[PDB]
Amino acid sequence: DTAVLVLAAGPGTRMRSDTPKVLHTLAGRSMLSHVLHAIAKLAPQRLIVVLGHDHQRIAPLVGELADTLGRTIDVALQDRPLGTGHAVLCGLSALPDDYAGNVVVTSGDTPLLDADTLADLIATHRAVSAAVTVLTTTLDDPFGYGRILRTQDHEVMAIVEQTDATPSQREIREVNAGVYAFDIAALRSALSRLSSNNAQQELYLTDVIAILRSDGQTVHASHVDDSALVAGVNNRVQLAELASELNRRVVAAHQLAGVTVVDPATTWIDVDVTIGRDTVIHPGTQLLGRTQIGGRCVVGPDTTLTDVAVGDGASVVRTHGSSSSIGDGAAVGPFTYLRPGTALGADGKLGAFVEVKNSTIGTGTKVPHLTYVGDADIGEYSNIGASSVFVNYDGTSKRRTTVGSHVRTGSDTMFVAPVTIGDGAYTGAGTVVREDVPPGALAVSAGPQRNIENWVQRKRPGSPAAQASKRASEM
Amino acid sequence: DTAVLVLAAGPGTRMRSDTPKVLHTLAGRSMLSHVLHAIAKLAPQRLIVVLGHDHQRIAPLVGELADTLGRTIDVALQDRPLGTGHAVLCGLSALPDDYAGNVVVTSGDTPLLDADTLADLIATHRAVSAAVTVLTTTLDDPFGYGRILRTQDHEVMAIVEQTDATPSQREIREVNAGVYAFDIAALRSALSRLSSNNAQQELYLTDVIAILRSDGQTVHASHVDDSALVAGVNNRVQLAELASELNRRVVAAHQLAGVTVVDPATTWIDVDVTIGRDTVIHPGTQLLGRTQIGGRCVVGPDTTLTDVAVGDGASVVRTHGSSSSIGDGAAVGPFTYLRPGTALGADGKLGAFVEVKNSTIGTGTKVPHLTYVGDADIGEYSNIGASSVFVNYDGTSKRRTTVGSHVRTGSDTMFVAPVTIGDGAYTGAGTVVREDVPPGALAVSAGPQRNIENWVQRKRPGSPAAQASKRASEM
Amino acid sequence: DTAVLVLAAGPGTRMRSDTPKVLHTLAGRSMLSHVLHAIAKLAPQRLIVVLGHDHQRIAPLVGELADTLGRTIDVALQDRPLGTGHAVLCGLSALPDDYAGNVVVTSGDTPLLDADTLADLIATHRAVSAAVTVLTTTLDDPFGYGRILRTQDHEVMAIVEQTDATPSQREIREVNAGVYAFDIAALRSALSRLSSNNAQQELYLTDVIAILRSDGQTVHASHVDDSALVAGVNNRVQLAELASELNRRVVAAHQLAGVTVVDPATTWIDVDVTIGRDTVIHPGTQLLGRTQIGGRCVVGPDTTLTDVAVGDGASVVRTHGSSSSIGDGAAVGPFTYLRPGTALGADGKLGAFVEVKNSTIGTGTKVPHLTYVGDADIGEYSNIGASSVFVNYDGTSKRRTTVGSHVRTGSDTMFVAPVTIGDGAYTGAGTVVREDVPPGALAVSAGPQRNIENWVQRKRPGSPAAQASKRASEM
Ligand SMILES: CC(=O)N[C@H]1[C@@H](OP(=O)(O)OP(=O)(O)OC[C@H]2O[C@@H](n3ccc(=O)[nH]c3=O)[C@H](O)[C@@H]2O)O[C@H](CO)[C@@H](O)[C@@H]1O
Ligand SMILES: CC(=O)N[C@H]1[C@@H](OP(=O)(O)OP(=O)(O)OC[C@H]2O[C@@H](n3ccc(=O)[nH]c3=O)[C@H](O)[C@@H]2O)O[C@H](CO)[C@@H](O)[C@@H]1O
Ligand SMILES: CC(=O)N[C@H]1[C@@H](OP(=O)(O)OP(=O)(O)OC[C@H]2O[C@@H](n3ccc(=O)[nH]c3=O)[C@H](O)[C@@H]2O)O[C@H](CO)[C@@H](O)[C@@H]1O
Ligand SMILES: [Co+2]
Ligand SMILES: [Co+2]
Ligand SMILES: [Co+2]
Ligand SMILES: [Co+2]
Ligand SMILES: [Mg+2]
Ligand SMILES: [Mg+2]
Ligand SMILES: [Mg+2]
Ligand SMILES: [Mg+2]
Repeated sequence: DTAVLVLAAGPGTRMRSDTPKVLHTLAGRSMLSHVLHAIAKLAPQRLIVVLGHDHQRIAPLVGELADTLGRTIDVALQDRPLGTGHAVLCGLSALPDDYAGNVVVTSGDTPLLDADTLADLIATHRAVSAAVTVLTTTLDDPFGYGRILRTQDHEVMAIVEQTDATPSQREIREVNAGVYAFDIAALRSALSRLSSNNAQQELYLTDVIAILRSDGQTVHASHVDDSALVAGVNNRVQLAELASELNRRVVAAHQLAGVTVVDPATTWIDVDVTIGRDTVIHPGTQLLGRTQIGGRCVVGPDTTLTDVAVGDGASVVRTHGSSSSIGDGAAVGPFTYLRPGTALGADGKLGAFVEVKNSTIGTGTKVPHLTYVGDADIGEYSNIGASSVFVNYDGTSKRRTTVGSHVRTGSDTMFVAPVTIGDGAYTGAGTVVREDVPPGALAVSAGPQRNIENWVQRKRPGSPAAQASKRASEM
Repeated sequence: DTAVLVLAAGPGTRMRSDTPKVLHTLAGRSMLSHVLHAIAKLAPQRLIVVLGHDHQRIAPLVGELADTLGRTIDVALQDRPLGTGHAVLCGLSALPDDYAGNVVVTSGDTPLLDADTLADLIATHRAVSAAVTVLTTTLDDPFGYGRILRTQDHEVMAIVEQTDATPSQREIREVNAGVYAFDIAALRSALSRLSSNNAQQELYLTDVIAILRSDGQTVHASHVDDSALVAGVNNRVQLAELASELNRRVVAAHQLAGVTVVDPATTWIDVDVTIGRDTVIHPGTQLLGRTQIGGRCVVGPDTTLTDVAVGDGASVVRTHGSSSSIGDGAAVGPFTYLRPGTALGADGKLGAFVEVKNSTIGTGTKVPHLTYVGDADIGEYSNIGASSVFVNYDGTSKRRTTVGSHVRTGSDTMFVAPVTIGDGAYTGAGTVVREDVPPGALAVSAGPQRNIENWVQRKRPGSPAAQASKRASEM
Repeated sequence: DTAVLVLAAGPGTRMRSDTPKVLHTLAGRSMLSHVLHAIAKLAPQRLIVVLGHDHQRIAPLVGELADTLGRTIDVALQDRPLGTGHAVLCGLSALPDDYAGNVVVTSGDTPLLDADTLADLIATHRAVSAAVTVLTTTLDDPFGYGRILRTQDHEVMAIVEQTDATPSQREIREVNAGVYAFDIAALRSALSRLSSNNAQQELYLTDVIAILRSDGQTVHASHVDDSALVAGVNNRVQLAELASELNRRVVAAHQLAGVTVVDPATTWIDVDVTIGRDTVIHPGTQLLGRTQIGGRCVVGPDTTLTDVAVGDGASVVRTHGSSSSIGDGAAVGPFTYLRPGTALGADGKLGAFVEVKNSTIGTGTKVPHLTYVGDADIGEYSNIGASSVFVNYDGTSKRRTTVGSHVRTGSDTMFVAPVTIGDGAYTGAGTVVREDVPPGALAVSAGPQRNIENWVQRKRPGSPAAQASKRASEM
């Protein structure tokens, strides 16, 4: 039986942010969401999140996550950030007085911590009958971590904080993860003995190690070799470092599953994204939120998609797109903008300098060039001519437009919504369509061409164009 | 006298691909092409590629490469992938029974192997009179490689595979490259003694080392310090790692030759690309296939060019382009798409939101804005006005259009192919050109402007525009 | 009292450039500017730059920097590049014969050298009463650096150049920074004893170490642990390596100050750029020259801005822009090009496939799609319809256009400069505006739509459009 406490009530001042630290994101989830997902998978009997100033801004997000993960998550409040040891005291207050399960503690700023690591911790703690088991790792750069102090026979004696450590203790590269398992009576007893006479004037959870050792209680350190899983994030430098590591792991998982990622270093993939076999992702690409890409696609370079579904065999190149679907075999890009509600059918095409918003575009239909399609429904196997605009907006209002199948509209056509263009209709180049066009009708509005002979000689006399028409006249 | 065998008949299952492993690419060539280029330069008397299931999909590519490299390359078939030792047996079958040259063996998945490394191997093998000389290297991460086992006086005893090695042998960081030279009689004798009682149930080439040592035959290991040259690719993670290393080497060669590459990490350059002195390449750029860039150019950021020739002093910025030429001093981008058959003359300009396909554009001509130029020939020193379209396609058909020199066409002109615009002609803004325009003529079609006074007060009563025309009326 | 000499008169042949080596840039400044900024902050009594062939191309840049930094900087000429020791001789020639201050020497190709490092050097030199104090560091790859030779009790004996060192001395990883402090009499005495019998046939400054040791003079080495601060740049590979390191440091400083930089590896920030709290920078972004970004902005991905000011809460996404201002809360991108002189007001919008040049755009005004705005002034809360062009240029000439506030212009409107559009006016879709439009007028020019019934059956008989109008006719 285990209760897990997540300490998320510190001020987060080193982030230098007006957004609460635990709400900063990597790979499409906040640090707090990563931590609560990992813990939820372990499925402890109790899950308590300690929150501080704000709490009004974080507790709702906690309750949404409890619903998503299908379990209750209690919030305990810590009124002032008196230190990690005091935050654990506040967390214990959400437990019955008589609670007898183990207590696991972790921080809200260790976002790569996983279920397996927690399960190993609990298993080790139970096996050695420890009063306290602390996860540790070894780092090239241990700055800012609590240093593990061992006796000559390698017994863990104490954890010393960066601010409290001597220059010589600072050289210690074995560090405290800040993930612990405790015997609850031993934890309560040690917490009642903390004092705050240290460099930060705080009540440090870390002092419990030395306090329990004082009592001749069993103190066990469990070394996590994969240091990233317990790396902490106190500032934005560490956040981006850990985001980069998580992203390499996500990309690698896709590569081992059959996805070619040309340049993992410049390919950002959020945790919920799925990608089919033999897709190729080119450099400079981000796949974000719940994007799903099918098999044998080509995506990128320089593509950003958030919540976009892409079928099999599609090409989505130099495209910026959100909340849209792209059908099997469709071709999007280069230089294409998809705004929410865009649905392009199979074997559709949206080409360069095209923007679509809130429009459905049927199977095999092509909008190849320099056009804006807004609030419109277009049928199958139609062709929209270059440099056209679906005019939704009359200065105050916005309306719908329907274009049928096998239509061929001429370049530079403006469709002033709402209008209906019937199946197989055409429009001339340069048409302003303000009324319905029957099936198989040709709609036109451009006036006839008139040539004004020798205009250039008269109105641009002695210009390079005048000399040129003169020169062409002679030869 | 030497025969080289390339083993390329394994299933490649760890790639999780429907494309044969040896056909996956880096820096513009398949792994197999890289390996056969390296070997061809060494110029052995015989070159035999062992192929498996598929072979129908790979052998043609081999024959194309034989023609390109100007030499014969024999294919030997291995019907089932019974292991590397069996693949060598199959390869030997393409040699005469009485063959007496050395036999060199390498894999199709070691794509950075170079001619010099092979020549050193053969030279070392001949010098020590070895029965077998095996290339080895030392790696931080030796996962998946055969481990080199040495006696106490550092004699090579055996190679143990990742799957067959003990936890303690797995700690060995000296690894088998899988590149060997053999005395042929000794190779044939050892291969006849292989058995498949191991963790993979395969006939391992690697066992020949221990078998030859058994016979008191000379076994020599030659350590390659530059580990990348013998790194292998069994999955897409390793493929992208080795692609990134190869790319750093290609970029570095350009930098040492006089090319500024601002960010090598985000600048991908294929092996056949050439780049002139004092060109600057900005981040996020890929130069692919047979692209050639001249001297003093500026390329990028965010440019992708495949088979594009760019002259000296040109700027090609945020451009996506293929099978096109860009003249000396020309300016392309930002946000410009070049499709195949685009030829832009010296001091030409193709600006933002411009797409060109299959068009020739003469010296000094500018197409600066929001325009599509398809299937058209344009002369010298002409100016195409913003937001124009060369309409090639009439719904069923596509035709040509010719525009002369020193022409100035007005914004929003549509050129309905085929039409000819003579030298020094002009078009008005908003013209639809459906007929020829003589030299120095002005072609027009837009109707006259009419102002409807107080329309906004009548039809948008109490709108912010109505209040504003009211307010401007008073003051 | 101290005089600093910067040696910048070598040929720079390893750069393979027609641009003088010390003029190559990183993070928005030349190597020479970085070095003179660092030295200027230290504020020595004398600052002398030794220049060579060229000097005509570099000395003006030196004088501009002297004015900027508010101090004199003397140029000494070295006619031929006879070596670093000869360049110091030439530099001393700009000092009085009787000069008694310390002499500090550094190269023009050590561009991360900082004021603190120089101040520590001078402080150490004075403390130990050294004749010569040389800065050293230790490197994994010491190729091309002078190697530090020490006796058995760790006394510095000599510096040996890469070209002159034995294979075994080349293994030495402690290297000469080429930054020194000297007692001036001891320096002059040692320089008069240099000879050029070495591998480069040059007069090496580095020999002064052994010469002074000969005289039993005090020689002190001061180890700089942060090796980047004294890394040198002899070729473009080293230049990009040091640019990447400097850039990581600049980015890190922003992150610690409150800026989220999602991907430091692909975010290039020049030294003079400022960025406000809680701004987020997305991958693939360069912020260059004197760009200033306010707080809570979103910038990128794939954005390049040079000398662009962006207010607070603005979004500037996939934008390529220079010498422009973007107001508070404004939205720019994706796929937007800003040319110099663009000023967008607060809560303005410039959307996809929009280019602006030399135009002012007032508070709350939107230019959302496919439009070019050149040489124009637009008022507040106006809306420019999609696919429009401000036509500045009549084939020979360019003029102004003024658009008032609360105007709503129709899609596909061409504004033939110069024209004035009054407050609250409208234009129809497809209008060519060649004359002034009063406040609250509606300007139009497009002809009426005509539908030609059954045109497709007659002129595209048996086409998929004809069959479709037939099929829609029946059902
Ligand atoms: C004294 C202590 O515990 N130090 C550990 C803490 O350091 P570190 O300095 O990182 O501690 P933080 O300030 O980040 O606090 C840890 C967590 O506790 C929460 N919090 C903090 C103070 C408070 O009064 N209330 C509260 O709830 C924070 O929100 C954070 O999630 O984590 C590091 C691992 O990442 C360990 O190496 C350190 O040994
Ligand atoms: C048993 C063996 O040789 N192991 C070596 C092989 O491991 P590794 O596990 O990489 O071996 P692969 O499966 O990649 O086989 C090597 C090559 O032989 C070909 N192939 C394989 C099986 C077959 O029946 N037919 C065939 O032609 C494959 O196509 C590939 O090109 O290369 C590594 C270096 O990269 C070495 O460290 C290993 O010691
Ligand atoms: C002989 C010498 O000094 N070697 C040092 C020099 O090597 P390194 O080979 O880098 O020397 P450079 O050729 O780069 O010369 C150093 C500087 O002196 C200037 N210059 C050079 C030659 C000349 O005749 N006139 C002149 O003014 C160059 O412009 C450059 O700024 O710097 C390295 C650190 O970066 C040190 O490890 C080397 O020990
Ligand atoms: Co922390
Ligand atoms: Co392999
Ligand atoms: Co028009
Ligand atoms: Co140098
Ligand atoms: Mg704190
Ligand atoms: Mg296998
Ligand atoms: Mg138009
Ligand atoms: Mg030199």
